[PDB]
Amino acid sequence: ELFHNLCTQQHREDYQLVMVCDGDWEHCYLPSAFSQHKVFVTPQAPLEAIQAYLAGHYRVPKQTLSAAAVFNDRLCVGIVASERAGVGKSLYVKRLHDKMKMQLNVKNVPLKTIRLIDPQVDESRVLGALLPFLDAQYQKVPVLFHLDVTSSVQTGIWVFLFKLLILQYLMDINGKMWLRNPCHLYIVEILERRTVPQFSFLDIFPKVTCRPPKEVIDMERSDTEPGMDLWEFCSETFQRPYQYLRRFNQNQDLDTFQYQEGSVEGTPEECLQHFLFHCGVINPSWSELRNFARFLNYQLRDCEASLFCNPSFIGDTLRGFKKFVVTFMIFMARDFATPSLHPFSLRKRWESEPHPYVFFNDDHTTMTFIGFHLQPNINGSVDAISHLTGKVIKRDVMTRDLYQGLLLQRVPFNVDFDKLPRHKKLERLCLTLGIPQATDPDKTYELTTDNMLKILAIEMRFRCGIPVIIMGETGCGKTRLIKFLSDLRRGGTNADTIKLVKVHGGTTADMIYSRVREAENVAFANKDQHQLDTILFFDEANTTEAISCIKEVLCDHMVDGQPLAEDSGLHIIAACNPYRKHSEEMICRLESAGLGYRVSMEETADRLGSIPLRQLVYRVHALPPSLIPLVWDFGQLSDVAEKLYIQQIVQRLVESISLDENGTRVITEVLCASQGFMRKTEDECSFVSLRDVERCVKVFRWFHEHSAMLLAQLNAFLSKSSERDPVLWSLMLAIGVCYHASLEKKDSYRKAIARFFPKPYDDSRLLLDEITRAQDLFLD
Ligand SMILES: Nc1ncnc2c1ncn2[C@@H]1O[C@H](COP(=O)(O)OP(=O)(O)OP(=O)(O)O)[C@@H](O)[C@H]1O
Ligand SMILES: [Mg+2]
Repeated sequence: ELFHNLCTQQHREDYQLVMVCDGDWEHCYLPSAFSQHKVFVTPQAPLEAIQAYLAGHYRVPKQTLSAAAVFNDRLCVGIVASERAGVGKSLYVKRLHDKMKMQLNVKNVPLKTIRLIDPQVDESRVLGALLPFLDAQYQKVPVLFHLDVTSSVQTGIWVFLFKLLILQYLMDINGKMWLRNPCHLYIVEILERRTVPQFSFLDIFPKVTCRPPKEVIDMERSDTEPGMDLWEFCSETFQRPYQYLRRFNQNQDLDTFQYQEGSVEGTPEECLQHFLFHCGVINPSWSELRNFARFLNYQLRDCEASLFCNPSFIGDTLRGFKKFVVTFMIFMARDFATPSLHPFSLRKRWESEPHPYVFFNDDHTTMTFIGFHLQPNINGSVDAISHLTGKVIKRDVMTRDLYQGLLLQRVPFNVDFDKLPRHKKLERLCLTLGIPQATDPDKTYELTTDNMLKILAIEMRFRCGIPVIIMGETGCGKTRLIKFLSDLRRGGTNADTIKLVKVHGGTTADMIYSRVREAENVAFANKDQHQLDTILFFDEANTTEAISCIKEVLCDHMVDGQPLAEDSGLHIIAACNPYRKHSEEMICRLESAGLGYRVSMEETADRLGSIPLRQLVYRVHALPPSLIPLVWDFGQLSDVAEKLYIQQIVQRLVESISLDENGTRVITEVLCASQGFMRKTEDECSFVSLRDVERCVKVFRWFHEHSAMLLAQLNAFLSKSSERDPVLWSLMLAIGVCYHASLEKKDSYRKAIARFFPKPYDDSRLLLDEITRAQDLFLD
């Protein structure tokens, strides 16, 4: 309407106007109105021409003091891209900032970092973050803007980059406006979202492609295809493992070798070759390789500080100790470095692999051996065997001379932590962790070898600096283990050494940032007062898209672009729920419930790509690909452990209400049978946890409390239509509420459960009868 009206009025009679539409949607209003005007010579340019055009426009003149000076050829815009995660995009921007601080002679060169976490790009948040810089001091001073477009972003990215980088502008509801100044550099950190034409939109831009180690060796210098950073290669993390490995592979004697601080040897290429050979991953990222290096460095450092490697002090009975240490630790790293996950490419199990751990205790005089035993063979060599089955885990980890020597040193080989007493377990565990006192915080937490190994894994990751991301079902033991460890390290002190955040779909980035900053203050306080490390724990973190913020906290070690303060003692753990899909029968039952769903699986926008989330047992969003190599399974809750927790709950009830042992037995057996049946019945129940047993016990307790009145009213009601144990009766009604009602195959459940009930109540019919009578009484 307005176009036609203006054309009727005194206007530009040579106006140049263009409209552009998506052919699939072209049937709509504005393309329809001008269909006659449809232009059939669609303008196009080859990618190289657009590249040269934008590169010319981005090029900052030499006279202009610009952050661009560091970038390729004074381009005030750059894209840093990777086909996968953790290959040096943020590192590249860091080094760019540093080089800018070196070159530009400026007292301060601001870095602004912006995280785009929302699936649909929020340009108003970007504008809000940039507006502080509208001040004039910045208009003639270099500033670097780093915009990280996390994996969480799915839509709005190309439009946003077009407007900001090309149109040089952003604008909001109120009317305040951002102008992209050429004196400032813009770098976009993005993962190449390859799925679409012969060229990706990002290619139009000055791009840096950061490459992984294997691509760095194979393909290779340039600033648009960086290799191994020299500060990292010259860092202790790479150099100690590199020097040790360099000697190891050549079969040199390490009996004398000791890494001298600040030393640097070899070349980036040889270091990468050795790391990739031993790493265990075929095409690792740089993060996986640093985690490998960081682990091997920490443990080799502790070995160097130990007495078994001190100036001899033991003669030569320990010849080959460092050779053994390097071999074993390269094997041990397999658990910490290697991924455990391989639309639903995200799954594996904990019991699938051994966890042979060796630790150097903070006393620098003892070692801890867990998860494996040493067995001598006829060939004079010593092998690593599974402590459970005795099967060989790794052959020739050491020679028999070193085994006998280490025995003479009282090193605790072949220890069976499952047969040890409680306090001996606590002593070994605390010594390994570096705790002086075996202050047992929970006698019901069973310190089995597996749980101790889990604790020690979390500990090593805390020590070296590998992020801790654990995957497990609800009630598999994560929160109790973390609590146990926090309490053990606390040692009775009155301190808040652990903060637990229960993450939900509504957990926003600002909530995570605030929680982390609060935990950081709390940790500074705790370390000052009590000298205790602090844990922050995110449970159900994948449940939110703000999980990308959690990635920043775990991997990037930052908070909304601001860095985390080391010297805090704050450790972060994240627990992610698993990625499972409901069975097809179960999805049928769900789609058939009532009038069915309001939206079909096709029309949904709530999905994990191909999968609607309602078809997932857990509403979980996709993991940032950087966290994928780090997630390790906590393990499934064993039948023995389930029964033990049920027994603990029923006994807690016994003390609360003074039941007998017969009722305890029956309640335990019926709760176990109920959980078993619901687990087997994958067509009606996909989710089973101990929270359901707590709920059923709560209901049982409620029925037991009221049982006097309910049984009186029941006898009266039934007399109107002219004996019972309160415990078995309340159990039956609790079972009714928790399991029997939601079910469709109620009869099979009652048949299974009845067998555990004492006579004469061991009948499915009596069970249904009592449930019916109680329902009637409640209607009456
Ligand atoms: N030469 C190297 N190149 C890249 N990363 C390296 C190198 N040497 C060590 N690293 C480690 O790899 C990690 C790379 O993290 P970085 O912030 O670059 O990841 P990223 O490129 O942001 O990936 P994503 O955005 O997917 O997390 C750093 O923590 C760094 O310590
Ligand atoms: Mg990054």
